[PDB]
Amino acid sequence: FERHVFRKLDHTDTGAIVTVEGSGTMDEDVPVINSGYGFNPEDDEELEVFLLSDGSDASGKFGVMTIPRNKQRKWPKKTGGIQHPFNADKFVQLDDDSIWLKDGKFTLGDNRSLSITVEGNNVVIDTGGGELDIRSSKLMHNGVNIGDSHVHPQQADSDGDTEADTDPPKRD
Amino acid sequence: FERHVFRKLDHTDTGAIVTVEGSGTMDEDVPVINSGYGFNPEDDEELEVFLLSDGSDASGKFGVMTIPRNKQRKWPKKTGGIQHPFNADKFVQLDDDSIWLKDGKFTLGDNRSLSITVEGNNVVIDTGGGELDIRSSKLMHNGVNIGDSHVHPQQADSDGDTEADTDPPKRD
Amino acid sequence: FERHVFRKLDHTDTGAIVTVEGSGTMDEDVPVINSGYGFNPEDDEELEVFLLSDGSDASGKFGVMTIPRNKQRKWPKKTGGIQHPFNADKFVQLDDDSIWLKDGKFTLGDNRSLSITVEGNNVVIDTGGGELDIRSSKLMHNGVNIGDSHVHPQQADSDGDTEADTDPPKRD
Repeated sequence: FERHVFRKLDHTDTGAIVTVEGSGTMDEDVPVINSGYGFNPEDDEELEVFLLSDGSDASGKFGVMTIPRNKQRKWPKKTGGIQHPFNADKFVQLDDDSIWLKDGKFTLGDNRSLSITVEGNNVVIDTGGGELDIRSSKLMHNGVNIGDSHVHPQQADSDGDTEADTDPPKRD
Repeated sequence: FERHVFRKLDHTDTGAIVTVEGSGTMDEDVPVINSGYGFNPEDDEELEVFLLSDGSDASGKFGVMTIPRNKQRKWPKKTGGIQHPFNADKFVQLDDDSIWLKDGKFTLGDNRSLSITVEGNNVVIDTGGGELDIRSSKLMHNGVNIGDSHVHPQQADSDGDTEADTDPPKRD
Repeated sequence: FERHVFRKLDHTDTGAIVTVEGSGTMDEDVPVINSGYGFNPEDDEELEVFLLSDGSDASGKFGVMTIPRNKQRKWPKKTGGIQHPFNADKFVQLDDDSIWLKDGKFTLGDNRSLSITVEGNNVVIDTGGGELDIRSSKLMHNGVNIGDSHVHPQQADSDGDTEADTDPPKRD
């Protein structure tokens, strides 16, 4: 077990190659362990990379990258999750109340087409890349039918001849 | 390498101070390797904490906190993801069918304003924060246009006179 | 410290037990430390599993599983997250631009009832016959009110001439 500090990370076919100081430990270190979480920090950024030696052989040293210590989120009690490796306020939380995500902009899909924003507590859903079709038995807004089964009542006309509720939305 | 049990965890500027028993290995075993996933367990939990010493130096020790042994989910074949640290029901799964999130409630945004729930197969989308605005070339419920371009057919009045299709929704 | 390949993973009450190919080092091995992220690979998969021993005692030794490196994602600079352990294009990214999820299908809830798709930007939201109820001070589409507070102007009767706007959508 030994301790060194990160400078440079490069990609290859079978993992990531890093140079982590501690003298010129190696220009191209043996690939790093992922275990599910990985990131690509910028060149020469504060963070530390522990190296584990295969047996006692100095020829093999797997790194264990860690989030920068200035940027570790102080999670609340009985909570956990993952976070942006360079900021403590863009994270994902799985709690006893609800699956909580925090960020100033949300996106989904292959090409980030489905974009959702919660700016100022409002809702701005943007999917301008195509059509929007919803399936649901009976739709509301504030508990009032606004979907495919609503009808608009009429009122008195110029001749005073009252009318009834109009027909539902047209079918193409 | 050595194994230990968890006693108490408190936050710190550049890590997480933890007591791990083992005859009191240290009142604050400051280092806690953070590779993306972390949590703040309650005092005196069943989970087991391993300690790793920098080289052979017994002064420096790094902890590797683990999910409690008695609360580990049994994932299905060809699946993986992160889970609620203290329960096997609230989790996230990335599979060959769909990005699956399981929980009894859903919240988003900076202050959980955008709240979504899925109870008893139903859908309850709450955005009490404020206004809701959607951008899309269409809005079709069950495949029927109810968006900004729908229009209502009209029927005969008390005078027997038939009108034409209604105008689109009023524009502010 | 040693390094080996994965052979077969079996579930058990105390955790997940995996047998590796260290000359049959153990058919019923010490479990895989579950630091949040875990997965259940198919039998005889190519991935590689390390193994550490509690102290120098060879009787007990924990292993740490790694994502197979032929399916390792090459994250962009200033980015990180978790991925599908068997594919590099099914992942979640927490960036400095937006919380990004990539997948051909999206599901939520206890039983995947709330299903969302973003195929070709053609947003398709399916609730499996559920009751979609939305709460918001004002619902809009393309910047036009189509919610619970929209009204429809109408046309001129035949011998009845003009008339006022319609009533709001019918209540239940």
